[PDB]
Amino acid sequence: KVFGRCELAAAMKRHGLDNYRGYSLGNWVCAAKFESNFNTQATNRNTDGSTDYGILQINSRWWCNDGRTPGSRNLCNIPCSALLSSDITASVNCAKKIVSDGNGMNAWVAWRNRCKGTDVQAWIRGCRL
Repeated sequence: KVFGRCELAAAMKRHGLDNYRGYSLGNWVCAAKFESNFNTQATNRNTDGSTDYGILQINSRWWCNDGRTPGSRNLCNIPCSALLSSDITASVNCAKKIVSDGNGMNAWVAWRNRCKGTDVQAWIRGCRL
């Protein structure tokens, strides 16, 4: 499923991401836009053999199990496929643990390079939340 901007903002909000660990909603939406282009089915393989999955591109080296990333952990206790569902619940739940991991949102490279320190409120502008 390809989300629309405001539809994703409302889904994230409903799933408690707005101001989770101090990150306003706009951060989360901006991260998603640059990580997956709002596409829940997005996948990208890393040079170390791990793969990033979903709307928030969660990495199989630490967070989910894909059965082909040797020596990886599965901290979110989910198959990585769960991250690709049209229902974002699994993605949000695992994201909440990632952002609590200590580095905050800096865990998401696109966030750090493209969202951080920008006017993130713009990503939720015009939405009915």
